Amino acid sequence: GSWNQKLIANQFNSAIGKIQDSLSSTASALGKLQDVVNQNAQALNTLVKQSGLV
Repeated sequence: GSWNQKLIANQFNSAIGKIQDSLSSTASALGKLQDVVNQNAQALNTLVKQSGLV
């Protein structure tokens, strides 16, 4: 078998690992962002409860 081909199969794992790591960081970042929306939405709701139609 070609030496390059042999390297490529091993290589495929490296790319996948880097991709997952890259994606992995972003997911956490997105999760943090979701919390930030919750606080803003929650604050308005809390205000509405104190004084609002419903």
